[PDB]
Formats: sequence, structure tokens, C-alpha cells
Amino acid sequence: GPGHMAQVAGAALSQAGWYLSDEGIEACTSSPDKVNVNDIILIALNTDLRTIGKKFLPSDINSGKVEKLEGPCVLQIQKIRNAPRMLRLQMTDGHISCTAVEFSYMSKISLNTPPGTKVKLSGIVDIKNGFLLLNDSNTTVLGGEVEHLIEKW
Repeated sequence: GPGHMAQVAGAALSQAGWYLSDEGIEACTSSPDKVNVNDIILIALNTDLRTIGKKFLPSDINSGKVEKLEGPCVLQIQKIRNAPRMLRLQMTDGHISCTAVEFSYMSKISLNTPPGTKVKLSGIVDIKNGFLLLNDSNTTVLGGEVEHLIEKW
């Protein structure tokens, strides 16, 4: 019934790398009697993690003191700046901001990639002087957009 269905949906979300708060998951669920992980994910893709996400990044991730970050985990792109292409990404878990550099041959992130886009990081990601080092091996674009995204609330 609704209790066990919410439980198995919550398990599926965590297994996929999402870190949403309990209140966030309720917000993304259209009814306690119509729990559908696809629809929870669709709404979350198109929602600001500052509103629905749970903290999972280390507070000092930009300090240099953190050297690695293990996936799976879903992050949100706040801003993008521009042989493979190289982009600089400002990202957030909804609580802590971090910065990445991304090298992509297959070109699935561009400077046109909308703010609010979600990406999933997989495996162990190196962080070199505060920059996460991303490439096509450890980064998957999940999509979504957060319209009219404001970087600083």
C-alpha cells in the first residue's frame, strides 16, 4: 500500500544516486496513492535542488582539503563557461557549491546546456585544488532545466 510503495520508491531513488530530502520526495510525488519513480525523477530533474535536495557534499569541498568524491550522486549545474571540448561548471547539491572542469569528446554538455540541468557522477572523482575532474567516463547528463535560475538567492 502507500507506505511500502513509498519505501521501495525511495530505495530506487537512492540507488540511482539521488539525494533528495524526505520533504523533497513528498513534494515530487503526485499522490501517495500514485507513486511512480519515473514521475518523481521527471519532476526532480525540472526542480531546483536548493528546494528539494539533501546535503551530501563535504562542506569544505572547495578548500583543497578534499581530494576525492565517490558516486553515484546527482548534482545540479548552476552555470557553464566555455581533441575534446573543455567547460567550467558551477554545481550544487542544493546546499554546497562546487566547481568542475569537464573534458568531453562526445559533446553532450555544451555552453547551451540549460542552467538547472542535472548530472550524475559515477565512480571516484578526483578533485584537484578544488576542481572536480570530469569527463565522459564519470559524468552522465540526466537533463532537466530549472527556468529563470538565479545563482544567488
